[PDB]
Amino acid sequence: HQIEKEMTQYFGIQRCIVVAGDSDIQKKVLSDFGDVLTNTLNLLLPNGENTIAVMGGTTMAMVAENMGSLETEKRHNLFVPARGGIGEAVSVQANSISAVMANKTGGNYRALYVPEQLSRETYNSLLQEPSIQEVLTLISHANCVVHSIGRALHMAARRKMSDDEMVMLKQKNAVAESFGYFFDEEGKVVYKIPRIGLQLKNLQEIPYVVAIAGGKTKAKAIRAYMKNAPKQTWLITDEAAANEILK
Repeated sequence: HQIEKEMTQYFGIQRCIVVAGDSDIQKKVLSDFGDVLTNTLNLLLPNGENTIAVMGGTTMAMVAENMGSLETEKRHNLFVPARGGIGEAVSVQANSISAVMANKTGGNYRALYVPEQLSRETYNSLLQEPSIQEVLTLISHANCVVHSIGRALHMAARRKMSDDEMVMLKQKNAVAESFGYFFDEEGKVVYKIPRIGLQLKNLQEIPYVVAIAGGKTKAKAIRAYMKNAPKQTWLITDEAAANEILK
């Protein structure tokens, strides 16, 4: 509680949940993040039709695998990726996280059928597809977003970004990534990839925003991204990250 209070005040956000342990060294912590996200969305998501836009990555893949039921007679949740064209592998791409979350929670998903790596030709063509437009529109009306925060250079390498981009990110001292934006330690956006889906500016208007990121290794990235995160953000993290941030 005390540490959670200190974290919320440090960032000026709504709520921080600090899970026992260190997700760098303890696999159960990521499973615990699943439990916590389930409880958090059960509390936050109203009855009716909700659209939850999600990012991928290793944290989110594990969170998704460890979710519990959210669907009811009166509450129907749809999961969609927050972005296309991110460059992840299938095991951790946002489409995959959406499908798993839908399965584990009793909800539904709609994949955005945009390759994770794609060409200008493919992009223009897909934008004229009513099916693609339909999913982009669903994403634009999301009332919930769930994401992790990446360590910038690690993300750039994993996503097989171009040599020029990697070198550019190093020299602009990129620290954090989120939604395909890269942030330096001052919280400044130093680079962004071409956008397919959510705009950073529009996060501010989404009622339910949940960032999930843990481990001492992520303390710097968490600090850099959270500087300009929407004030309504709930941060799910662990003791290892919190202790490092608050030292």
